[PDB]
Amino acid sequence: EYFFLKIRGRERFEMFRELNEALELKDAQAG
Amino acid sequence: EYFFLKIRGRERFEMFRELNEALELKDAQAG
Amino acid sequence: EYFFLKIRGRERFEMFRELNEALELKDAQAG
Amino acid sequence: EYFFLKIRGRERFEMFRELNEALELKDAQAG
Repeated sequence: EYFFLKIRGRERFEMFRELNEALELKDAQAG
Repeated sequence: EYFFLKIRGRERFEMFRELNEALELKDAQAG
Repeated sequence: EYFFLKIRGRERFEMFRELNEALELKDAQAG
Repeated sequence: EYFFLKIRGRERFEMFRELNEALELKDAQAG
């Protein structure tokens, strides 16, 4: 549970940031 | 630069983990 | 302007399939 | 397997395009 991950790239973060927020919303909307 | 990103999930993390390692490889092939 | 992309792989396509469905549902929330 | 997906997003497509080319390059080195 919970796996910290650091990346030297703000660009990749923006991507993973959208995938993380988009993946969490699917669970709340889908259940 | 280094931006932390708490990823809770084996698949989700594996995604950003594979995307991070895959993105770094492109730099070697491209420049 | 549609850009057909022949995804080679069940996992690869499944990935973009989840990113496409999540990006489409997320866009509805914004505008 | 070869799947066919139609992406109506310039940015979204570029993502899967970079993810498919990056995931295909890493798979070639292993497989």
